[PDB]
Amino acid sequence: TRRSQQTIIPNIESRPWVRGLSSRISIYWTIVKPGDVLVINSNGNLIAPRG
Amino acid sequence: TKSGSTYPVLNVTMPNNDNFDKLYIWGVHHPSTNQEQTSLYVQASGRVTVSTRRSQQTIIPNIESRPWVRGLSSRISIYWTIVKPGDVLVINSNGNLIAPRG
Ligand SMILES: *[C@@H]1O[C@H](CO)[C@@H](O)[C@H](O)[C@H]1NC(C)=O
Repeated sequence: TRRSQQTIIPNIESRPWVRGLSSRISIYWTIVKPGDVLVINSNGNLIAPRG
Repeated sequence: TKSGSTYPVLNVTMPNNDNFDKLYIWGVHHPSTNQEQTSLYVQASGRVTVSTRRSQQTIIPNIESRPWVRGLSSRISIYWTIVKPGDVLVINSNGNLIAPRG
């Protein structure tokens, strides 16, 4: 955003099987104030928000 | 450290079947020179990933010429990980691992 950025790099490791999977997903949150803009920049491993 | 000429990608597992929680104290070695990384851990850059079924910790070692403390320009970063009953400990490392003895 125009006030805060969050750069995340995914990790590739053999994690324990949780619910039958060795891969996970890291959820974050970002708050956009009135007037602020949301800029999502990704080249892979993105769990895009619907709204 | 390296054995002969190869440092394998260690992938061990240690389950917690005990009735109480376990605390594992493990560290990560940070060499002072680029030669110290290879003449001890072979690989160009190590990686320690001590993970559980609830939390993972991926550490990348730093190679910098730090001030001489106790006659050494290299340090070791100590970390921690709590394994609850039923949880499993998975240490995944290809170098720069200061493994816990217990
Ligand atoms: C690591 O070891 C665990 C248990 O021995 C196994 O389930 C897993 O597939 C191994 N991962 C790799 C990358 O060897």
